[PDB]
Amino acid sequence: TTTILMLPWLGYGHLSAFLELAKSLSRRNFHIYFCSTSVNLDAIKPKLPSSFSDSIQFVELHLPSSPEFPPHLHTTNGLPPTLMPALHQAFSMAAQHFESILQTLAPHLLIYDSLQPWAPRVASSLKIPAINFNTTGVFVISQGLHPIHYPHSKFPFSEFVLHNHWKASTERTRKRGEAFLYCLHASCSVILINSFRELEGKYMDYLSVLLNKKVVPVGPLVYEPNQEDEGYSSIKNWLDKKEPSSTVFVSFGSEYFPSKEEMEEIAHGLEASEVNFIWVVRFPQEDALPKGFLERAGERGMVVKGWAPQAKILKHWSTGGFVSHCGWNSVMESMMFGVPIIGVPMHVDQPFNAGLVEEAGVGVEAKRDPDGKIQRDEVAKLIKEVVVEKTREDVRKKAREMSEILRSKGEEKFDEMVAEISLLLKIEHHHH
Amino acid sequence: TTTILMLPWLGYGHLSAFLELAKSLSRRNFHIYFCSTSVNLDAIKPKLPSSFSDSIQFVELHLPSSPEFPPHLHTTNGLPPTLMPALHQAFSMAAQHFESILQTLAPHLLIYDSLQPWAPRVASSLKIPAINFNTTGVFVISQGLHPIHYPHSKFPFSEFVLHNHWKATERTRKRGEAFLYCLHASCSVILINSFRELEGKYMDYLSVLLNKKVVPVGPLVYEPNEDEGYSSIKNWLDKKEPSSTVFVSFGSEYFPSKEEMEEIAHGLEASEVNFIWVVRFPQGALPKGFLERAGERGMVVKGWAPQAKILKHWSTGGFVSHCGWNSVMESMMFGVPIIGVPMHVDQPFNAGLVEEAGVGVEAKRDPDGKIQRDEVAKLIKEVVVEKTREDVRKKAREMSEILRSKGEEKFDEMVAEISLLLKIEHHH
Ligand SMILES: O=c1ccn([C@@H]2O[C@H](COP(=O)(O)OP(=O)(O)O)[C@@H](O)[C@H]2O)c(=O)[nH]1
Ligand SMILES: O=c1ccn([C@@H]2O[C@H](COP(=O)(O)OP(=O)(O)O)[C@@H](O)[C@H]2O)c(=O)[nH]1
Repeated sequence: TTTILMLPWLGYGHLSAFLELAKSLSRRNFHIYFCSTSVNLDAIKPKLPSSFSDSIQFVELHLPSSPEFPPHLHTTNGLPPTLMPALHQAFSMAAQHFESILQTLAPHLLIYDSLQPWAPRVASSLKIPAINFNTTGVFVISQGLHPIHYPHSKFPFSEFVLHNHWKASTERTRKRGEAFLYCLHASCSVILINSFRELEGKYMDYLSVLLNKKVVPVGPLVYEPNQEDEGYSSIKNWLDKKEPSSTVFVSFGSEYFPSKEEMEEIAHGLEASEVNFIWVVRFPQEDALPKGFLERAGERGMVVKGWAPQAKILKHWSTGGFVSHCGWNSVMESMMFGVPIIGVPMHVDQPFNAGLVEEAGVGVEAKRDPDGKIQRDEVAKLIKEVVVEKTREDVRKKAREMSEILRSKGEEKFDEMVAEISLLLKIEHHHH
Repeated sequence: TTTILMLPWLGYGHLSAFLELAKSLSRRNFHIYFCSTSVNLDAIKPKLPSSFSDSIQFVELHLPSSPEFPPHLHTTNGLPPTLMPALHQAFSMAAQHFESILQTLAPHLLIYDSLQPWAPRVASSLKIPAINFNTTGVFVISQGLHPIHYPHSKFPFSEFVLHNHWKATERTRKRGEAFLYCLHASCSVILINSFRELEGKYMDYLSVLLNKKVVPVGPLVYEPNEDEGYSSIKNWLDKKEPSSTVFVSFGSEYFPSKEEMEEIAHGLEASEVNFIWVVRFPQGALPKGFLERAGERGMVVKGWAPQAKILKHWSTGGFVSHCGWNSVMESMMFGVPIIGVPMHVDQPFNAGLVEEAGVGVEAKRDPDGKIQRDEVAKLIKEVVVEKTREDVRKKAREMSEILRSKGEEKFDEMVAEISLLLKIEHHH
């Protein structure tokens, strides 16, 4: 009877994190209007069981469309990188439809993602409380805000150094302005963040000071797969043949297409390691591999095209490593399932995520050269040490300990969020 | 706000399972009146975080008391077996106070344990829906109800055979309960503290046996955060090698005989395993040189121990248990193989369940029904000291992984059933 409209950013990782939060809120008696573009809603629907049909309603947000930019392309998932400016521009023009949705549905609360300036603002003009759910980690945000207040001083609690490659406009201009966003309401005085104290507790305390905001951990939000084959049955038979802890899963996410040069280094490092591997290779919605590489690999390697059951593969006992771009959800999934990460970060928050994995001791990062390039030798050495020869038992011990901590978490994970939301509603009700 | 009054039986294990269910219900916006005797309410209160103070309220049930049978004895936890007659009798006399509580609180729903026949009768008189929560396993009940309808036919899905020792007032009441009638939505469904991976077939059979919907809510395992008592135990365990130590406990309601204790002690000593043994005495023992010989390998804790914390310690590789249900659930959740030494009541069935599942082993009693030191020593060496029963250790890890993987969906079926029955019975 208390309704919440949830608005993820367009992007599969954001959609997944919001959906898991939606399920918890639905179980706690909130009615959820889960709002996204049709293609994203369709992509995420397999993960919502029929049990939620009454409580979580999928609500379509309409973006401007054209015959060459139809609604199927209204997502970052597999989007050609050049079409990305159109996606932000079309999303920029979806505010009027969003306003119509809010006026009609009249939700008691809005939970919104961090790439929609208009979303809280539209909610505000209709006197609807709104709260920010940040689907990614704490470490990156605190590192972003720390220079503002301390241009000369050292970042506390970490020895991480950003590589010069990442250290080196319209979105950047937008992000900087967002650092100085004001708050005169209860709803904007707290944020929900998809992390947990055993990994980021010090950073969460620091972030709250930097923001003057309550920081509520609600994570990690890891989707647990069930018993349609998206190729698992074929893959499960292949994995069953392998030795325990002998295989690496290779993925670079739902939004990034590695360069021909980058994938050459990844493939050569994979071949030199002599590891088993399942590599998901994607093309905008082999010809990108070194010649003879898949033949030289033979049955040691399997390439899955387009999409793979990532969570299921990570849970298989043959999997001993995750060569990953270190997108937050993949990092959270690997930690939940106890698979050590061999980090190959690409852009955005991923280098920060790789550093976090490295200090925690659960995984390792393949360092780039001074010119910012992937190194096949570094890729080969880490897979040999972590997976093939298992000379990094410290990393494997830390990963298992971390998994046990994460598995140990129960429904208390959401208690602080529930208490804050109830306060939010009671306060804003009086001031309308 | 929908209000539920929960009435566990007076055993600590029943209190623990009810409290975990109460937390699940509280998080789903039900107000909980948690009702039991003062001694029991005080006993479990440390496991209830302060955040639940608003949503879970402890409501005292008064049993008749005398100077020699004071309220601190109104529990089966540590009770002298010679006072069980008095405990059951006083419990029966508390029915009038229960009615006064229900009349005042007027809960929307009563969740009652399967040991209090007056509780559903008081509830029916006050027009309060009441649903049965069974804290223990499915297997024992289906095993109890199968001969009624199928004499001359063996139990359909198990190769378990009860030992003669166990085949050799309460039973009279229990037998009548098998035929109790249901004419209401509240009695048409029962919540049980189990999970289909271990008892799925038995649940389906029990549903037919009872003509009732069986809703699994388990396993309900308390995950821990004396408080300083662990500090001494943790230091000792930290010196041990990984998976080198057995925890030994026989529960809150049974005191093994001197002969039983000696067989267990000699089995431990011969095995040469590291061990933590909780030895307790009734409210208000070992071979002569046992501890001296054991030395650093052996530690005895008196009265009560932090079972869950010890079981999660990496040094712990085995649990010698009496096989009470909650202890079995905890061992499976934490991946510790059970070395079963069942004593009485439902424990033999639970031990048989553990063995067939493959997560643990059962120490067999001799033809006269006695504990055998040789059997105890053999199993511990096979499972803990010399890990030759790797099939058992593998199955235990798999089971813990299954249990740890379970999430909030565990309670969806219960919540739907409660919603339905309340709406149905409201109309009448
Ligand atoms: O072949 C694939 C690729 C990705 N994923 C899932 O898609 C999400 C990716 O989110 P993440 O934050 O890891 O990275 P992003 O795509 O946002 O860069 C994760 O849940 C992955 O498990 C998947 O199931 N199969
Ligand atoms: O020294 C002890 C003995 C028991 N327990 C707890 O008490 C419960 C035992 O319940 P069970 O159903 O296994 O046996 P019962 O006492 O009912 O026979 C479990 O939570 C144990 O972890 C404990 O904490 N410390």
